[PDB]
Amino acid sequence: KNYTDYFFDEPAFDLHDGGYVPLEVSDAPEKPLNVPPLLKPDKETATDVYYTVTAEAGETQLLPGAKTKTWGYNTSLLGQTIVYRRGQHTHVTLKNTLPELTTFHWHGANVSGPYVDGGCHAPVYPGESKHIDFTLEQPATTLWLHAHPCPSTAEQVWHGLAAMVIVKDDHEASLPLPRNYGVDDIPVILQDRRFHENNQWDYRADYDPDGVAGPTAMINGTINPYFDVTTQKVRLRFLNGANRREWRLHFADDLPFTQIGGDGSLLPEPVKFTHLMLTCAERAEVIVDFGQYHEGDEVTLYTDDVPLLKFRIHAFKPDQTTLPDKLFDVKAPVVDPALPVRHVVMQGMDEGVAIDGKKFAMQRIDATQPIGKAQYWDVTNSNDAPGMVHPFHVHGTQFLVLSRNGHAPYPNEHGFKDTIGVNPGETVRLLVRFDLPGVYMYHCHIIEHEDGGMMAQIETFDPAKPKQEYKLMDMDTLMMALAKERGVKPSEIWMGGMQSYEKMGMKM
Ligand SMILES: [Cl-]
Ligand SMILES: [Cl-]
Ligand SMILES: [Cu+2]
Ligand SMILES: [Cu+2]
Repeated sequence: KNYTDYFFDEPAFDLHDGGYVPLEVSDAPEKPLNVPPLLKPDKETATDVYYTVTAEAGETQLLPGAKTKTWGYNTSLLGQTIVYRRGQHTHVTLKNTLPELTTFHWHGANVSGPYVDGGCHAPVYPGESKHIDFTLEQPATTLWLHAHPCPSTAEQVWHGLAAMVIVKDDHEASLPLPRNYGVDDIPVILQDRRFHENNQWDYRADYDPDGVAGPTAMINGTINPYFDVTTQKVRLRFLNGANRREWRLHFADDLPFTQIGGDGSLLPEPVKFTHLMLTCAERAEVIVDFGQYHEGDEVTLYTDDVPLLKFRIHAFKPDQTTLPDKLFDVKAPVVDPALPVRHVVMQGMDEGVAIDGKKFAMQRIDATQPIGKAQYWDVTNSNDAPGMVHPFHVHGTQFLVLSRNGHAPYPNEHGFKDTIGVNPGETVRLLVRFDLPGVYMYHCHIIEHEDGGMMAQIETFDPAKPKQEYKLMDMDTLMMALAKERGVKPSEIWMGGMQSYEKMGMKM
């Protein structure tokens, strides 16, 4: 009924790592949580919407003293929240005003690959504009935008390129959920950073091939935030946007909250928690009820023993409303019995990370699957011992979770998901269908692992057609371009991920 324990295997948690960086409460003064504005469309009708999404360098006051140099989408850090709607024709102008190339990846959006998907093979160069057009046919959910060059995605997310994407549909608009964005429905983008001299970031100084975590939590680009509650119920859209950290979320007083949404859909039924764990790139939407609190009270959201976000309780209109027993009808696609069970094995830690025995190669296709055909994917984490949880992510689909070592999925995994935490020794079985042809990455979403090789890619295809040609990114193109952009020789260019490739004697 009420889940008081984190689901993942406790001995594998990040906090047992030899080089774990605990979070430390910053000295900085507490302040209102930043809620990113809603990106104003250029233009909108019932059928169409037009946006311009602009990657940009700038500065952001994060700590007392100097501004921290940051990157962002239509703002200096993170990004304004982008809203998309099932069935609506969407036109996005991607505009790079940074000094380096970037990529615009719509994490969890079921769009064509490899260009609209905006992964490794979709560079936008400084000064360039690219136009994309798509229509999403997927249920309401919380997705996100982040940068995806291969490598280094980790550098560009650390700089600050991430933004929440909200997907609306008609069914979700019929439900009795908080939805007044910025008042009772808010992003809780969870991140960490380490601040250095003059409050700057230095990804390189902090590089660790097993995952970069700093001591200072940063929620929606804010240090020591607090939220003014003016409603009995608040909807929190949790996003783990850290490069590696696991968030182990729970309130003072064990105040319960009820998860209503996962990565790719509403959950079929609400699930009540007191303690909720999220690995990288996972989303969880929860409803918190503040009815048992007096005006003037204060409630604190923690991760482990560390306070993250304070809820200040003001006067609120009482709210009767209960959630229905059924939020969402999961229609599971159908597996053709003549397909194999695909088996995908994540191996290694630190610099040794790999999938199915190999590190990612941007030019090499690792797998194929025909479109419109669901297949069972067995996904294994080989790590022994106590080891670690790797969050596995697949571009271009939302899957369903069928089993964890032959037993039931976790209670909040009965809806659609694009990212899944896999414990050491574990095999999760997934039901994976790709509606669109293209090239799509699959990988660990600990971002240093991804950059450091724990990545592969699948070509999805129409079996009624000849093989397609895709211009794939090559490493020489990337390093000439970054060399020109930084004003250096290709041989002095540094990128997060290189060290993992170099040390195992492997060619990026
Ligand atoms: Cl300040
Ligand atoms: Cl460099
Ligand atoms: Cu993705
Ligand atoms: Cu990993």
